[PDB]
Amino acid sequence: ESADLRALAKHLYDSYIKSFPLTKAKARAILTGDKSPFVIYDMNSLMMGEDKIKFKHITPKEVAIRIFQGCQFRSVEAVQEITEYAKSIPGFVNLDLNDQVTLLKYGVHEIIYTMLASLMNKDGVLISEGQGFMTREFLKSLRKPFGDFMEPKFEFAVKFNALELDDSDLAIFIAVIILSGDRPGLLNVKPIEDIQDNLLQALELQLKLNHPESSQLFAKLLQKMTDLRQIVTEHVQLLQVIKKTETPLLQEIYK
Amino acid sequence: ESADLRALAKHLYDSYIKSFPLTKAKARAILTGTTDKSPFVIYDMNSLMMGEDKIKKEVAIRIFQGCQFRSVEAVQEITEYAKSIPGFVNLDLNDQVTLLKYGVHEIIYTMLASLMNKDGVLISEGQGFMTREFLKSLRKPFGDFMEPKFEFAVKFNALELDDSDLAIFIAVIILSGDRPGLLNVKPIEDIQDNLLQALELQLKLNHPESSQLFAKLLQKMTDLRQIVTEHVQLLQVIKKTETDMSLHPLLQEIYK
Ligand SMILES: CCN(CC)c1ccc2c(N(C)CCOc3ccc(C[C@@H]4SC(=O)NC4=O)cc3)cc(=O)oc2c1
Repeated sequence: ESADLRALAKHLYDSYIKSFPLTKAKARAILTGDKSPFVIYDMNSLMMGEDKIKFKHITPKEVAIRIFQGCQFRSVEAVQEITEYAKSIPGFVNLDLNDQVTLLKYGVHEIIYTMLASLMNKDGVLISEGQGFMTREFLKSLRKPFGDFMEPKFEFAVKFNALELDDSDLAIFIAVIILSGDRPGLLNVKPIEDIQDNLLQALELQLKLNHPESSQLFAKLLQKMTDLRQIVTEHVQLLQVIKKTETPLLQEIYK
Repeated sequence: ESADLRALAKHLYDSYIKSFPLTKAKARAILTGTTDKSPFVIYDMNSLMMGEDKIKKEVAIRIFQGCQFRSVEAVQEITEYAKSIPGFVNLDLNDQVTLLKYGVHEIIYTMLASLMNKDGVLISEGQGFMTREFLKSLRKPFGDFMEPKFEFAVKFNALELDDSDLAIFIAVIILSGDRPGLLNVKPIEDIQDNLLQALELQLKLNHPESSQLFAKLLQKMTDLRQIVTEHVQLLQVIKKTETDMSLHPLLQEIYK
């Protein structure tokens, strides 16, 4: 029944709103234009912005490093939101406890870069709950190998953002990403796929009603899972390279 | 209109059959095992020597070269099939080249799954069957050349697509708007949109009791890219350890 699928759509939207304080709607208002965010385009802007915004990741040590570490701090925050949001997906909490951990472990990066797109345009990214805008050109300009940390995520955001998904679409797509049966170490795939099948049915009905003239948007969206897993792959490949530049309770909080 | 999409599905299924001599339906009849189509089985170096006589240098290299000559033949069939896709041949010629360059290996591993089960692979048009084990036991670096394709084929094959479903799926793969260097993305995407609509109607009619097959099949495209990626890594190893080992110019140009 449609009524069922719409019920599931609204349920996930309502929970997405409660879990994620900076929404796409909010992020779009801010990026296009009353209270312009503080812009970091250069080093002397950044050094002013630390003294203007009360950044939560700063401690008592070169700039590129401190910016990268700040991205880690936010990702750990975003893991807790996505965790909480996942518990609202019907059937999720009833899975085997290890598979809940396994799906979250392998799902959070995909969802991070998806939701990052909501805060991005060709020109930069909203930081610190949209209090800041860091320009793509000052990110691009950092020392090797941090210089093009974000460049992949920008290219992926620009192409994602062409689909014009809104928050009520992303709520369901994020749910589909968490419930992937192809994650390694899953003990009981069947119920995971049963819930993902229902999430895809809802995602299909939501795209058809919310975007009635965007042909095959469902298919184009699923195609973007490919660009997600590729961004993620080559992100770990930039990490494993950090462990050959980056020359202890902190280390633990992040891993 | 479903009538236009059914027409396009039949068009594509008819070209597929004209273009690929060894279909999935034929490959399955050989594997499940009729008197008239029993293949010769290579499971060790003894049986390899014997088979090299009944079917028609070190073994690892001879096999790898064989897979290469077989990709080169497959590129020719995929090229012929591509020309049959309404609109392909009307695109900018540079984009035709770029769509074949990136699509061909994703199609080769899709269609190689048709010839595979969890024990081995059909070779020489189904006259031979070479066991997963035998291919695993090859000296490094060729030992693990075939495993990732086997792993992908096991999982692809559980969708139980027949040739009519595959003919549309490989059309979707060729008409991919996101290939690097594409001059004119939008005309490819309008072809792909229509192919996607055709695949979606095909899967619901041919597999009515297989929930969200369409979305399961489109996620497989991530598994294909990974096969291609691992393989290029494996080739750059081979080119250093095996300096006496020829590479077919046509695949060298595809790998550039
Ligand atoms: C005397 C040669 N001989 C006996 C020893 C054989 C041996 C085997 C095969 C064979 N096999 C085993 C299937 C393996 O399938 C593959 C594997 C990989 C590719 C991709 C290629 S490899 C590369 O570097 N670049 C590519 O694009 C394509 C197909 C089929 C066949 O038709 O003939 C055969 C002959």
